[PDB]
Amino acid sequence: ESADLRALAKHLYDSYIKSFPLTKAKARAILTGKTTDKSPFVIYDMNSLMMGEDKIKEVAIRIFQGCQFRSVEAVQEITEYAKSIPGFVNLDLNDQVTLLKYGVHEIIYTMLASLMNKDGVLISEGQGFMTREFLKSLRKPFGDFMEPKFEFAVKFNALELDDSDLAIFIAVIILSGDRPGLLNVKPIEDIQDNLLQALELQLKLNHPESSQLFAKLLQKMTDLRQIVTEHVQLLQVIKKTETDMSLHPLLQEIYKDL
Ligand SMILES: CCCCCCCCC(=O)O
Ligand SMILES: CCCCCCCCC(=O)O
Repeated sequence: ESADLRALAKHLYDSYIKSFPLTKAKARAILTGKTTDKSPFVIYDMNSLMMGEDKIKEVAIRIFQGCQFRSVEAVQEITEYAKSIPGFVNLDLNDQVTLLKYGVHEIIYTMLASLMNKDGVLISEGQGFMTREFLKSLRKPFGDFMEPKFEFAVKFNALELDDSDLAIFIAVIILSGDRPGLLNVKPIEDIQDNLLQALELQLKLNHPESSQLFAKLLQKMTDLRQIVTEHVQLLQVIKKTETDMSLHPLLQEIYKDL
């Protein structure tokens, strides 16, 4: 019923606020220059990066490892959020692991869009702002790492979704019954059905003007999956070229293998 869907929407949003310290509302307040929030230190070159360390191996590797640490933190936040989705903790333990293993990256890039604009990305809980041009200036293959994410974010941000919309969308992503190696797909699809229903009512009530936003949002999955596929290919290159560079155990378990 409609009231039950509104209740599910409210639960997920409340639960999202508790799991993710830097929301899209806080991120937009920082980027647009609002009084609810302070201005970030901008990193656009090597000098601002060095000063930035004071305010906030080689440069390219150091930045990459910084992104790897934030990814670990994000995985932790997503795992805590997943546990609050009704029915998730009641699923087979191997399926819970499988849903998180494949789901987190898709959620990482969805939530990364909230911290981005066409010019750059908010870093270290919004204290910093690293420019896109600087990240693109990095030596190969590191220069190519964030560019497809910026390309996705520009398109995704045009949908003008808020945190309450994103809370249900990332729940829908987690409960994907088409992940490889799942043992019981039906209770997963059963939860996703209710999540899809809650998302549809949320988008119709929150964005009444925005025609077919529901379909438009579900279409963004292809782009998300593609981002994930490309990202995986890029780490394989690094693994072979930078044999002294170590990847966090949590990330190693998620990445190998997809
Ligand atoms: C809680 C999900 C937030 C995504 C931000 C993680 C950024 C990861 C990266 O720089 O690649
Ligand atoms: C020397 C660290 C360079 C920072 C790379 C980006 C880190 C992302 C973050 O702090 O959220």
